[PDB]
Amino acid sequence: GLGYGSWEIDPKDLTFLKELGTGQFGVVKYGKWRGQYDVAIKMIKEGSMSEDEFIEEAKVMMNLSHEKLVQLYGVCTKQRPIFIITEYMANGCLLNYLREMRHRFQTQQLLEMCKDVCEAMEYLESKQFLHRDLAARNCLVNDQGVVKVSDFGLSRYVLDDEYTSSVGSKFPVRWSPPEVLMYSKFSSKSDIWAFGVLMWEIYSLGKMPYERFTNSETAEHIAQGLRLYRPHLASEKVYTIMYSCWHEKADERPTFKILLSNILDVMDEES
Ligand SMILES: NC(=O)c1ccc(NC2CCCCC2)nc1
Repeated sequence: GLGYGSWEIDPKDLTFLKELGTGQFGVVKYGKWRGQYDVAIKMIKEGSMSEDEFIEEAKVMMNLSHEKLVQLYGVCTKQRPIFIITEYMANGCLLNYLREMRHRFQTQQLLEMCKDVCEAMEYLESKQFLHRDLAARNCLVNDQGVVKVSDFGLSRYVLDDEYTSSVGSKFPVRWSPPEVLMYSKFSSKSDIWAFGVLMWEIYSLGKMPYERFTNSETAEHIAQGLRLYRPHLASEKVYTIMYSCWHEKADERPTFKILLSNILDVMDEES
Protein backbone atom coordinates (compact mmCIF):
# COMPACT_ATOMS: atom_id res chain seq x y z
CA GLY A 1 0.00 0.00 0.00
CA LEU A 2 0.89 3.64 0.55
CA GLY A 3 4.60 4.03 1.21
CA TYR A 4 5.66 0.79 -0.51
CA GLY A 5 6.86 0.13 -4.05
CA SER A 6 6.25 -3.16 -5.83
CA TRP A 7 9.57 -4.58 -4.61
CA GLU A 8 8.85 -3.63 -0.99
CA ILE A 9 7.18 -5.78 1.65
CA ASP A 10 5.71 -4.30 4.84
CA PRO A 11 7.60 -6.03 7.67
CA LYS A 12 4.52 -5.69 9.83
CA ASP A 13 2.95 -8.37 7.64
CA LEU A 14 5.50 -10.90 8.89
CA THR A 15 5.04 -13.48 11.62
CA PHE A 16 8.32 -15.13 12.74
CA LEU A 17 8.13 -18.86 13.51
CA LYS A 18 11.54 -20.58 13.49
CA GLU A 19 15.24 -19.74 13.24
CA LEU A 20 16.78 -21.58 10.28
CA GLY A 21 20.42 -20.64 10.77
CA THR A 22 23.02 -17.96 10.25
CA GLY A 23 24.99 -17.27 7.10
CA GLN A 24 27.13 -14.57 5.54
CA PHE A 25 24.71 -11.67 6.00
CA GLY A 26 23.31 -13.03 9.22
CA VAL A 27 20.27 -14.87 10.42
CA VAL A 28 17.57 -16.50 8.31
CA LYS A 29 14.14 -17.22 9.77
CA TYR A 30 11.03 -19.10 8.70
CA GLY A 31 7.78 -17.20 8.99
CA LYS A 32 4.43 -16.32 7.48
CA TRP A 33 3.33 -13.35 5.37
CA ARG A 34 -0.16 -12.03 6.11
CA GLY A 35 -0.84 -15.03 8.32
CA GLN A 36 -0.93 -17.65 5.58
CA TYR A 37 2.00 -17.69 3.20
CA ASP A 38 5.27 -19.44 4.01
CA VAL A 39 8.35 -17.25 3.60
CA ALA A 40 12.01 -17.16 4.53
CA ILE A 41 13.25 -13.91 6.02
CA LYS A 42 16.93 -13.08 5.50
CA MET A 43 18.05 -10.47 7.99
CA ILE A 44 20.96 -8.54 6.50
CA LYS A 45 23.60 -7.69 9.10
CA GLU A 46 24.58 -4.02 9.19
CA GLY A 47 27.76 -3.33 7.22
CA SER A 48 27.67 -6.61 5.31
CA MET A 49 25.95 -5.52 2.08
CA SER A 50 26.05 -2.70 -0.46
CA GLU A 51 22.39 -2.03 0.31
CA ASP A 52 21.45 0.73 -2.18
CA GLU A 53 22.96 -1.26 -5.05
CA PHE A 54 21.24 -4.43 -3.87
CA ILE A 55 17.86 -2.70 -3.56
CA GLU A 56 18.03 -1.43 -7.14
CA GLU A 57 19.02 -4.94 -8.28
CA ALA A 58 16.14 -6.46 -6.27
CA LYS A 59 13.82 -4.78 -8.77
CA VAL A 60 15.44 -6.91 -11.50
CA MET A 61 15.45 -10.06 -9.39
CA MET A 62 11.68 -9.55 -8.78
CA ASN A 63 11.14 -10.34 -12.45
CA LEU A 64 13.15 -13.56 -12.41
CA SER A 65 10.68 -16.40 -11.89
CA HIS A 66 11.28 -20.07 -12.56
CA GLU A 67 10.13 -23.18 -10.71
CA LYS A 68 13.75 -24.16 -9.93
CA LEU A 69 14.82 -20.69 -8.80
CA VAL A 70 14.18 -19.62 -5.19
CA GLN A 71 11.64 -16.83 -5.65
CA LEU A 72 12.36 -13.35 -4.36
CA TYR A 73 9.11 -11.94 -2.96
CA GLY A 74 10.44 -8.51 -1.96
CA VAL A 75 12.58 -6.53 0.43
CA CYS A 76 12.00 -4.61 3.68
CA THR A 77 14.26 -1.59 3.49
CA LYS A 78 12.70 1.14 5.61
CA GLN A 79 14.66 0.06 8.70
CA ARG A 80 17.75 -1.92 9.65
CA PRO A 81 18.58 -4.52 9.41
CA ILE A 82 16.91 -4.77 6.00
CA PHE A 83 15.12 -8.05 5.17
CA ILE A 84 15.07 -10.13 2.00
CA ILE A 85 11.84 -12.14 1.74
CA THR A 86 11.95 -15.34 -0.31
CA GLU A 87 10.31 -18.63 -1.01
CA TYR A 88 10.53 -21.09 1.88
CA MET A 89 12.61 -24.23 1.39
CA ALA A 90 11.79 -26.60 4.22
CA ASN A 91 14.67 -29.04 3.77
CA GLY A 92 17.37 -26.41 3.92
CA CYS A 93 20.79 -26.18 2.34
CA LEU A 94 21.62 -28.73 -0.40
CA LEU A 95 25.13 -29.31 0.93
CA ASN A 96 23.81 -30.39 4.35
CA TYR A 97 21.08 -32.49 2.71
CA LEU A 98 23.63 -34.38 0.60
CA ARG A 99 25.74 -35.10 3.67
CA GLU A 100 22.90 -36.80 5.54
CA MET A 101 23.54 -40.44 4.73
CA ARG A 102 20.13 -41.51 6.05
CA HIS A 103 18.59 -40.42 2.70
CA ARG A 104 20.30 -43.35 0.95
CA PHE A 105 19.96 -41.59 -2.36
CA GLN A 106 19.57 -43.42 -5.65
CA THR A 107 21.69 -42.07 -8.48
CA GLN A 108 18.47 -41.19 -10.33
CA GLN A 109 17.69 -38.79 -7.46
CA LEU A 110 21.17 -37.27 -7.71
CA LEU A 111 20.71 -36.75 -11.47
CA GLU A 112 17.34 -35.11 -10.84
CA MET A 113 19.00 -32.65 -8.44
CA CYS A 114 21.47 -31.81 -11.20
CA LYS A 115 18.60 -31.33 -13.65
CA ASP A 116 16.76 -29.05 -11.21
CA VAL A 117 19.80 -26.80 -10.97
CA CYS A 118 20.51 -26.99 -14.70
CA GLU A 119 16.95 -25.85 -15.50
CA ALA A 120 17.33 -22.85 -13.18
CA MET A 121 20.67 -21.98 -14.75
CA GLU A 122 19.35 -22.35 -18.31
CA TYR A 123 16.65 -19.86 -17.34
CA LEU A 124 19.18 -17.43 -15.84
CA GLU A 125 21.37 -17.82 -18.95
CA SER A 126 18.33 -17.01 -21.15
CA LYS A 127 18.04 -13.75 -19.20
CA GLN A 128 21.78 -12.95 -19.44
CA PHE A 129 21.95 -13.20 -15.65
CA LEU A 130 25.04 -14.75 -14.01
CA HIS A 131 24.85 -16.51 -10.67
CA ARG A 132 28.51 -15.66 -9.94
CA ASP A 133 28.78 -18.05 -6.94
CA LEU A 134 27.05 -21.28 -7.91
CA ALA A 135 27.80 -24.12 -5.47
CA ALA A 136 25.84 -26.63 -3.38
CA ARG A 137 26.03 -24.24 -0.40
CA ASN A 138 23.91 -21.83 -2.50
CA CYS A 139 21.18 -24.29 -3.37
CA LEU A 140 18.17 -25.15 -1.23
CA VAL A 141 15.77 -28.10 -0.99
CA ASN A 142 11.99 -27.89 -0.51
CA ASP A 143 9.56 -30.23 1.26
CA GLN A 144 9.15 -32.25 -1.94
CA GLY A 145 12.87 -32.80 -2.43
CA VAL A 146 13.13 -30.33 -5.31
CA VAL A 147 16.42 -28.44 -5.47
CA LYS A 148 16.36 -24.74 -6.29
CA VAL A 149 19.09 -22.20 -6.96
CA SER A 150 19.46 -19.47 -4.32
CA ASP A 151 21.15 -16.07 -3.83
CA PHE A 152 21.86 -15.64 -7.55
CA GLY A 153 24.02 -12.57 -8.16
CA LEU A 154 24.14 -11.65 -4.48
CA SER A 155 27.95 -11.84 -4.27
CA ARG A 156 28.13 -8.52 -6.16
CA TYR A 157 26.87 -6.72 -3.03
CA VAL A 158 29.14 -8.32 -0.41
CA LEU A 159 31.38 -5.75 1.31
CA ASP A 160 33.73 -8.23 3.03
CA ASP A 161 36.69 -8.15 0.65
CA GLU A 162 37.78 -11.61 1.87
CA TYR A 163 34.86 -12.96 -0.19
CA THR A 164 35.11 -10.66 -3.18
CA SER A 165 38.40 -11.41 -4.96
CA SER A 166 40.74 -14.37 -5.40
CA VAL A 167 43.21 -12.41 -3.29
CA GLY A 168 40.63 -13.12 -0.59
CA SER A 169 40.59 -15.82 2.07
CA LYS A 170 36.91 -16.73 1.50
CA PHE A 171 36.74 -16.55 -2.30
CA PRO A 172 35.21 -19.66 -3.98
CA VAL A 173 38.48 -20.85 -5.46
CA ARG A 174 37.29 -24.47 -5.65
CA TRP A 175 34.35 -23.46 -7.94
CA SER A 176 36.34 -21.13 -10.22
CA PRO A 177 37.78 -21.69 -13.71
CA PRO A 178 41.36 -20.82 -14.61
CA GLU A 179 40.46 -17.51 -16.27
CA VAL A 180 38.73 -16.35 -13.08
CA LEU A 181 41.66 -17.33 -10.85
CA MET A 182 44.24 -15.90 -13.29
CA TYR A 183 42.51 -12.77 -14.62
CA SER A 184 39.12 -12.29 -12.95
CA LYS A 185 37.31 -13.06 -16.20
CA PHE A 186 33.69 -13.85 -15.26
CA SER A 187 31.23 -14.97 -17.89
CA SER A 188 28.48 -17.46 -18.61
CA LYS A 189 31.33 -19.96 -18.86
CA SER A 190 32.46 -19.38 -15.27
CA ASP A 191 28.92 -20.33 -14.19
CA ILE A 192 29.24 -23.41 -16.42
CA TRP A 193 32.48 -24.41 -14.69
CA ALA A 194 30.88 -23.94 -11.26
CA PHE A 195 27.92 -26.06 -12.33
CA GLY A 196 30.28 -28.93 -13.15
CA VAL A 197 31.79 -28.67 -9.68
CA LEU A 198 28.26 -28.66 -8.22
CA MET A 199 27.48 -31.86 -10.13
CA TRP A 200 30.64 -33.28 -8.55
CA GLU A 201 29.45 -32.16 -5.09
CA ILE A 202 26.09 -33.87 -5.63
CA TYR A 203 27.58 -37.16 -6.86
CA SER A 204 30.13 -37.04 -4.03
CA LEU A 205 27.35 -36.68 -1.42
CA GLY A 206 28.71 -33.31 -0.37
CA LYS A 207 32.45 -33.79 -0.14
CA MET A 208 34.52 -30.64 -0.42
CA PRO A 209 35.99 -30.37 -3.92
CA TYR A 210 39.77 -31.01 -3.88
CA GLU A 211 39.30 -32.10 -0.28
CA ARG A 212 42.97 -32.78 0.47
CA PHE A 213 44.22 -29.49 -1.05
CA THR A 214 44.26 -25.92 0.18
CA ASN A 215 42.75 -23.16 -1.97
CA SER A 216 46.27 -22.17 -3.06
CA GLU A 217 47.05 -25.75 -4.07
CA THR A 218 43.70 -26.05 -5.88
CA ALA A 219 44.44 -22.93 -7.95
CA GLU A 220 47.81 -24.40 -8.99
CA HIS A 221 46.28 -27.80 -9.78
CA ILE A 222 43.59 -26.40 -12.07
CA ALA A 223 45.77 -23.75 -13.72
CA GLN A 224 48.16 -26.66 -14.58
CA GLY A 225 45.29 -28.37 -16.40
CA LEU A 226 44.41 -30.96 -13.76
CA ARG A 227 40.86 -31.60 -12.59
CA LEU A 228 38.55 -33.30 -10.15
CA TYR A 229 38.07 -36.95 -10.92
CA ARG A 230 35.04 -39.22 -11.10
CA PRO A 231 32.86 -39.65 -8.00
CA HIS A 232 32.11 -43.30 -7.27
CA LEU A 233 28.38 -42.77 -7.79
CA ALA A 234 28.78 -41.12 -11.19
CA SER A 235 28.44 -43.26 -14.31
CA GLU A 236 30.83 -42.67 -17.19
CA LYS A 237 28.12 -40.67 -18.97
CA VAL A 238 27.47 -38.47 -15.92
CA TYR A 239 31.20 -37.93 -15.45
CA THR A 240 31.52 -36.89 -19.10
CA ILE A 241 28.89 -34.21 -18.55
CA MET A 242 30.49 -32.68 -15.44
CA TYR A 243 33.97 -32.94 -17.00
CA SER A 244 32.79 -31.06 -20.11
CA CYS A 245 32.21 -28.04 -17.87
CA TRP A 246 35.95 -27.84 -17.13
CA HIS A 247 37.49 -27.30 -20.57
CA GLU A 248 40.54 -25.06 -20.19
CA LYS A 249 39.15 -22.96 -23.06
CA ALA A 250 35.98 -21.27 -21.87
CA ASP A 251 34.46 -21.18 -25.37
CA GLU A 252 34.71 -24.98 -25.58
CA ARG A 253 32.47 -25.39 -22.53
CA PRO A 254 28.79 -26.15 -23.20
CA THR A 255 25.82 -23.87 -22.58
CA PHE A 256 23.20 -24.69 -19.97
CA LYS A 257 20.79 -25.60 -22.78
CA ILE A 258 23.26 -28.19 -24.04
CA LEU A 259 23.94 -29.51 -20.53
CA LEU A 260 20.20 -29.87 -19.97
CA SER A 261 19.88 -31.89 -23.17
CA ASN A 262 22.80 -34.06 -22.12
CA ILE A 263 21.32 -34.65 -18.66
CA LEU A 264 17.91 -35.59 -20.10
CA ASP A 265 19.58 -38.02 -22.50
CA VAL A 266 21.40 -39.76 -19.65
CA MET A 267 18.21 -39.88 -17.58
CA ASP A 268 16.48 -41.61 -20.45
CA GLU A 269 19.35 -44.06 -20.91
CA GLU A 270 19.80 -44.76 -17.17
CA SER A 271 16.14 -44.87 -16.15
N1 LIG B 1 14.64 -20.06 1.83
C1 LIG B 1 14.66 -20.85 2.89
O1 LIG B 1 13.67 -21.40 3.37
C2 LIG B 1 15.95 -21.13 3.56
C3 LIG B 1 16.00 -22.24 4.38
C4 LIG B 1 17.18 -22.54 5.02
C5 LIG B 1 18.28 -21.73 4.82
N2 LIG B 1 19.41 -22.09 5.49
C6 LIG B 1 20.61 -21.29 5.47
C7 LIG B 1 21.85 -22.16 5.26
C8 LIG B 1 23.14 -21.38 5.49
C9 LIG B 1 23.14 -20.66 6.83
C10 LIG B 1 21.93 -19.76 6.96
C11 LIG B 1 20.66 -20.58 6.82
N3 LIG B 1 18.22 -20.65 4.01
C12 LIG B 1 17.08 -20.34 3.37
